[PDB]
Formats: sequence, structure tokens, C-alpha cells
Amino acid sequence: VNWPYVNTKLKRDPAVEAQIEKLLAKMTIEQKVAQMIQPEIGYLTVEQMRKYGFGSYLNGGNTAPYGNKRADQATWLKYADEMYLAAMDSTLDGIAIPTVWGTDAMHGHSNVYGATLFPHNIGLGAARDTDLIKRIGQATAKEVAATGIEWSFAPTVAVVRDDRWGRTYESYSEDPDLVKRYAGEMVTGIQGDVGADFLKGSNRIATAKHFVGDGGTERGVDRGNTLIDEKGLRDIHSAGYFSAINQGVQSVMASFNSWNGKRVHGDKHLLTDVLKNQLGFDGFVVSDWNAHKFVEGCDLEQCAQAINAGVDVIMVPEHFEAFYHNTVKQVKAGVIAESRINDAVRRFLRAKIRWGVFTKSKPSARPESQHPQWLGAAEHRTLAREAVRKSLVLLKNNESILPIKASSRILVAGKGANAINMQAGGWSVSWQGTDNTNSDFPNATSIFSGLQSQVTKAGGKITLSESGEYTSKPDVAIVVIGEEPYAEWFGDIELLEFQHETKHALALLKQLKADNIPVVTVFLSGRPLWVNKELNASDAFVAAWLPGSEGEGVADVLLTNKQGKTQFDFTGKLSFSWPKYDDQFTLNLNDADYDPLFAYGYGLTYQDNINVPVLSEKTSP
Ligand SMILES: [Ca+2]
Ligand code: NA
Repeated sequence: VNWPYVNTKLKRDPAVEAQIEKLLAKMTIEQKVAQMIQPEIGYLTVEQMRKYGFGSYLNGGNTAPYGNKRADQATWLKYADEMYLAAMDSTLDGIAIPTVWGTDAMHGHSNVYGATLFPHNIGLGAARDTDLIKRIGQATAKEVAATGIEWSFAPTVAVVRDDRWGRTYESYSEDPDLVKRYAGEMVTGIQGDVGADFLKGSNRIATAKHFVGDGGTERGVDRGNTLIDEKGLRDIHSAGYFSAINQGVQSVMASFNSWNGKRVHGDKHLLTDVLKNQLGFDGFVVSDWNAHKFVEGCDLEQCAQAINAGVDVIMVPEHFEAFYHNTVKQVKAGVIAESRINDAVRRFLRAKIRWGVFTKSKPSARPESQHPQWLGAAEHRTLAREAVRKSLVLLKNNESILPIKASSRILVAGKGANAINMQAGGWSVSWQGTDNTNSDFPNATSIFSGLQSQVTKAGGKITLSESGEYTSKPDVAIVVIGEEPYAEWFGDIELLEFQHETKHALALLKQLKADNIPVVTVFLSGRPLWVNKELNASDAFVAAWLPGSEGEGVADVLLTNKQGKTQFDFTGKLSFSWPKYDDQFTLNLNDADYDPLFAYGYGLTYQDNINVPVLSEKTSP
């Protein structure tokens, strides 16, 4: 199987390469290995950084620096300075190579309190807007820079084929063509375009995740087994990497899944022969969180096989010290070649040096560190609100009930009506999102709050009641319902029916319908789900995905302006096929037998006059 060479734009900088060779020539085995190890701040001390001079360290997201839950910019920058100076202290370890701080950036700088939260990828995919993606990358780079961090993990280029996976919402589309179109835009948004501005100023080092096939696991099991021939791995699951590598992405993260029974992190064919030799990726490979422990023969404290397979930087958040000493002994034992550690360090230094770790000042003194307002900037929330508007997909709008006159009397109901944690989903300040409350999102706007602001301005009347209680009978009920927030395997499911165990939202919808109140359903989810029953109980139904912090984007489209005219029409179109039956687990565009309820590319607008009939509510045995 032949893979195409896709590193066609980025040319090496001879000055940078000169510096790498001079450094390598004088470094000890110990110093080289230190560059390859990445501790996490929950476990790392400044003293350990001084002693070892690790090449990077991770903002894992579970705590702010110094243990704070929330921290001023000055506090982030103080922590960054301390680590930077400890690394530049050549005492103890014998060299002065600046370290860098890295962070995951799932939908903005989303581990961080106060960050703008953009819609998760599935909704961005619905938007079909490459320019939007690039601008989101640019905004994200600034918000990351505002915390003193040089390196962010984004884009996520999974191509998801089975929506049972709990990470489905992290994917732009089931369609590789769409992911390919997007991936390079996010990379250049973050890093800058190849050329004079490459990696300059507020631009960050980027990592494209995850290589490869994590969206193709059997039954959508998280970290499961991807059963597909190599041509399929190339043509379906690698499309995002073609454009990300072509745009010069500096880092690639290896994936937790297996391919035909073998863990990717231990697969030299994938991580070296395919990624580096055939595709031509010239940057560095980073592993995922303790992913090395799952490779055959490896454990938390040792994994020569992953290194030998082509991993260049090991994400070992807690066991880094023992991992360090073991790896050094393995190089000395000859079971990890010096040529291999040399190549790992070359690729990693290539990123740090070209970004400018030797030429820029300490973190707190850098120009991109002088703008605390970048974190959650008004301009970025305006961008996110645009993304929200464009992400919404109108599935049903019977008798053109939408858009609703802003001057009407409206009831807003449903568990998601005023719950920012549900609209944001997982990877939002916290991992699962379960414990988030509205106060964890300063300057965000709930869906109710957005509607209320516009209805009040238009002289209408609005009421919030999750359970649908009212005093004055409304002209219409907007009911906001959906999945609870989740991340990773917590979100893996076996059944496609929404709330199959309780049907709590359905009871609410039927209650309102029984009172002859017109119902507009706003559905929050990380994926299409089987919702025929809820659709039947709705006059209109909107797939809003996981819109993030800017909930007023929903009001912008659903409501008229004050004069009663349309302000924004729907523009979004499905990037994942919507199931007609509760057992349509792998429903994908181009499938031989393709029978979706609503196809890839479907999405109504106010210009349509289409009614959706009552649908079958039969479920499988
Ligand atoms: Ca699909
Ligand atoms: Na050092």
C-alpha cells in the first residue's frame, strides 16, 4: 500500500538546523533523553525541572498552577517564568535548553477558567466554513498565549464512523473530505501560514491528534480496535493528516486505539514507515496520556518499544522520573539506538527553536504575554457566536413555526434551558463537565439568557421553567433538552435511543403538546441520536450540537428581530448522517445501503416549506 508524500510546503530553515546539530553534538545521553520526557504540573516541581531540564511539561487541565482552581494571568506567567528559568539553569544537568509548556485545546483554551468556549467540532463541521475554522485557530492561539503557553493540541482530525463512540463530538464529520478541508485551516490558524509569519508572534506550536484510526474502532469503543485494511486507514482515517502535514503542523499525537489488534503507540509501521517515511512528516510525535503503558512489554515507568516505534516525546505525567532513568539505561544497554534518540531530539528541537525559544524573552516578558484580555476576549466571543449560528441544523420546521416573533409570549423549558454545562459539554473547564455550574463560565450566556435578552428588547414576555410550569399560557414553548456532558469512554453508548432508560424529556414534550402549545425543540448532543419519538412531539426541531459559551447564537437564528423580520437564517448542514432506526450504528455517506432519516448534507432553512410527517416509533427487540 502506497501512501502519498504530503509534506510539500514547509522547507527546513538552515539556521535552525545548524543550531540543532551544534546542540546535539555536545549533549549527553542524559540530556537528550530529558528532552523527550514530559511531566505534568500536578506532579512536577520546579526543583525537578532544575535537576533534569525536561524538554516540555504539560498543563493537564485538572489544576491551575500552584494548585489554584482559578488564577490571574500574573500567576500563570509567574509559574511559566519559574519553569523557564529552572530549565535555563545549567546547574545540576549541565545545559541550558529552554523548556515549553503544552496544553490540550479541544474547543478553545478549554481547560482554563475564563476561556472562550467555541462549539465542539461536530457543529463546526455542520457550519461548512473553512475561513471560520482558521479564525477560530487564530483566536485560540491568542487565548493560549495569554496563559504563557507555547504549545497547544489542535486540531482533532478523527473521522468518526460509529456514533456510539464517546468522542464523536470531537470530530468535524463522518466524511474524510470535510475533515481534509478543515484540518489545514486550523493548523495555519494556530501556527500561521507557511512563510514569513510561520510560528511568529502570538502563533503557537500545534499538535494534530490523533494518528490514527481512533474514529474507526469496532462498535465505537473508546481506545478500541480498528478493523480495516491499510487502504481504508489511508483513504478514510488519514485525510485530516494530509492537509495538516502539508500545512506544516509541528507535532502529531499518536492514538490510544489498536489497528487490527496492535496498539498504534507500539507500531513502527504506522509511526515511522507511514507517518515519517511515506507521508514525509518532518515534525515530532508526542504520545497520549500514559498511552505507553498499554504497549506489549511496557509499563508506566518504561517503554522502549514506543520510542523505537517512532514516538519522540513521551507524555508521562506522573511517572516521569523513573521513566527518565529507565530510558537512559536502555539507551546505554543498546536497546534504544542513539540514532533514534538523536532523531527524536532533532524533530522536537526543530519545533522549539523555529518557534523561538532561544530568541524570545522569558514568558512574562514576551509581547504575546502583555494582553490578558485575549483570554475570553469580546472579539472572540463574537466569533464564537457566529460559529454557533452557523452550526445549527434545522431538522424539522412544520408550518414554519420558526422563526418566532420576538414580541411573543414564550416559555423556555427543559433541563438544558439555563444550563451552560450542558451546552458546553465535556472538556470545558473540567473533564466530564458533570460538576460545572453556570458560575464556572464567567461571561458565557445560557440559551435562556440569550432568548430573554432579545425578547425583552422586542417587548415580548418570557418565562423560564425547566419542568414546563406556567402561569400565562405561552404562544410557543422552546424546549432545550439533550445529552449530559461527557468525555472519552464515559460517553460510549450501546443504544442509539435518546434517554432510552427514562424518556424524561419526551414526557415534558408530550405534556406541552397535550396542552396544545406549539413546541420548538433545541437538542444539545455530541452526535445524532435516534429521536423519532421526540421529533413527533415537536413542531420544530433543531440540532444545536454542543455550542459552547455563546448561547445567544441560538436566539439570533430562532427569533425574529424587533420588527418581526428574520435576522439570521439557518445555514448549517449535517456533517454526520441522522439515523431512522435505533440500530443504524454505522450509517455513513457513500454506504452501499444508505437509508438515513436525514442525509449527510441535509438542513432546512426558512426559505423551505417542507413538513416532516409523523415517524415510526418502533424500536428493535
Ligand atoms: Ca455516520
Ligand atoms: Na537545563
